[PDB]
Amino acid sequence: IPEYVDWRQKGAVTPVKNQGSCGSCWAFSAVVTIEGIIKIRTGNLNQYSEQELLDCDRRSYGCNGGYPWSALQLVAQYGIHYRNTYPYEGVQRYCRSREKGPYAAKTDGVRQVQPYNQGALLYSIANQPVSVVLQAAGKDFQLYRGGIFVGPCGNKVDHAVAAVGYGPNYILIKNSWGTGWGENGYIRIKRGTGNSYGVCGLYTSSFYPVKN
Ligand SMILES: COC[C@@H](O)[C@H](CC(C)C)NC(=O)[C@H](CC(C)C)NC(=O)OCc1ccccc1
Repeated sequence: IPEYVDWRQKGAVTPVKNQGSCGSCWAFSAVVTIEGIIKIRTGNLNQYSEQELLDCDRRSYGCNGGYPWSALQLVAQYGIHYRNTYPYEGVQRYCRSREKGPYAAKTDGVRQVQPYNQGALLYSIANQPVSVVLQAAGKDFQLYRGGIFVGPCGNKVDHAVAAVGYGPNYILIKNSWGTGWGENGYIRIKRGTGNSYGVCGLYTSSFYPVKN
């Protein structure tokens, strides 16, 4: 695998979304990977529906956090709709899936990256973006604003986000707090500190969609 990886220059990642009061992170996380895997496969980049997972995942908790591996499972059974087709309201409203017609895309599977292992997490990122979790409950993360983030932060992972790249001493992360946070909505969390947990918890749970 290469030294550097930045999915954005491969035309495989879309503009930074904001999630608002909703604990929709999981959806926003799972969607970045789907958008990426498909462009990687097909050749076209299209925004997908976070609101769709948020409303149709029976195993998550709507605006009260959820499990990106279940939402990612959701898009494996049925599929996902374009973003304009089923736009983001930011409140959980009933499952308007079928009532919208035929899904925009569907994936072959979901998967787990061996946890607490910064190496597996790099093999994977070098194929397509991946769902990753961390800790943002802290003032430092909330107040981040550029440069390589090192902390301080615990390992009490809450927030869900996506990894769209890496370099020698950082893992490029796409977060959903707008473009007026971090590096235009992005954050470069440092890697290679030996910590088996990863900075802020970055290696506690990682999943990605399979697409033949
Ligand atoms: C008041 O914060 C308490 C928290 O725990 C929760 C986090 C939860 C998602 C785990 N809230 C936040 O992090 C807030 C609010 C929004 C943007 C999510 N984020 C935030 O303030 O960062 C965005 C920001 C951007 C530019 C200037 C100042 C702040």
